[PDB]
Amino acid sequence: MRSQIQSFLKTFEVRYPIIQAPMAGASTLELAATVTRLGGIGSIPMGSLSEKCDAIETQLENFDELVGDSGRIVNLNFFAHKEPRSGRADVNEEWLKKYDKIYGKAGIEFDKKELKLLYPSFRSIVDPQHPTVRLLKNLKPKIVSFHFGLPHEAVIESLQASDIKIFVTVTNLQEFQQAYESKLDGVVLQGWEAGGHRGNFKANDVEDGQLKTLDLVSTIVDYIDSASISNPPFIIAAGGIHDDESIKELLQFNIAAVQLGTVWLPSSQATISPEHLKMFQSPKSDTMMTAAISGRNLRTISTPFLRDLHQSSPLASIPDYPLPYDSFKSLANDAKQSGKGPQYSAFLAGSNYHKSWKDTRSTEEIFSILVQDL
Ligand SMILES: Cc1cc2nc3c(=O)[nH]c(=O)nc-3n(C[C@H](O)[C@H](O)[C@H](O)COP(=O)(O)O)c2cc1C
Repeated sequence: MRSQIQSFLKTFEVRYPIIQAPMAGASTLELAATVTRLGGIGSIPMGSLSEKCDAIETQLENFDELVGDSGRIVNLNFFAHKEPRSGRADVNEEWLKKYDKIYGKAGIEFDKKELKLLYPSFRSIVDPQHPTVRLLKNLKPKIVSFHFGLPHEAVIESLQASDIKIFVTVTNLQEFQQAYESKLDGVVLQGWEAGGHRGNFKANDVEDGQLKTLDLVSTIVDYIDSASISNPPFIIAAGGIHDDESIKELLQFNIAAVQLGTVWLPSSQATISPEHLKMFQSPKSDTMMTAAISGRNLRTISTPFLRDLHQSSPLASIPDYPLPYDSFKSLANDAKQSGKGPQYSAFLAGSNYHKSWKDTRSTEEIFSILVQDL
């Protein structure tokens, strides 16, 4: 296929084919505004905000104040997973007992009586008249992206009628075809290497092919060429992309742009713990993919506690996402407070985090290093 770079730059009014990945709990408004100012596209993780439309608007307005204008060259990102299933009282209760014991072994008092739901899914917005949909249509960000699946097509179509470009993470060719059939404007091809949660549509799918970002891009682009598909969405690659070499290799597939998460995590505009940062500076451990933290497969740097949590948790025993994240977050908090701290924390990062420290904490320097040849 022909290179999509120029079309992407013109459509989004940007200089460089670079998207800073939305990262719940790690990216900030400041990081996003800075990357948009530098000439890429900043992103705001709003996955928890589907029924909090005031927060959507406030955050966007604070971003506009940081950028200096209301151009809204931004990606607003939401979660569209399946909601946790009813009928799971047995599994859920056993998971609480599990955590009771974890607290006991940590020597932390345990109070928790139920796994609470941290946030709903955008998939539960079935009505195009819902206030969140009306709001996004009014706000007109350049992009609204979805992770974990798609909301109903009536909702997609309504957002598109306001000029917003809609993106979805895909992890395999069948997911790409789903996105094509639903007339998405963009797909983010997420490799197995990617840090944070994997955006496969079936949670923890046992048959996931685990394609590396290069392999996924090659598969998708070959399908487009071979089958003669004439109007493909923008193709964005994400997962393990850490330097100008990595970028160029993927751009040679004639895709639109790259989306990078982990490389920003050392910036002083990101919010990671001193222990997480130390891991970038002196990498000792590999990463691993686990569903035992949140209920859905995510990639983190490996630690003794996270390996324990992972191996102790047969898939059939893990409550649906995001129910285990409530137990995990409450532990990490309770640990932090009662003065144990980060042995119990997560360290989200992709499998090239060990090549991602560039001896700077400056977003601008990191950005310059990435875009040198563009
Ligand atoms: C700390 C962290 C948090 C993340 N949170 C989200 C999120 O809130 N929404 C989302 O769509 N993707 C999220 N992701 C995934 C990124 O969109 C992207 O797929 C990933 O960063 C790409 O791989 P890389 O980290 O190796 O660059 C997150 C990734 C990381 C590392």
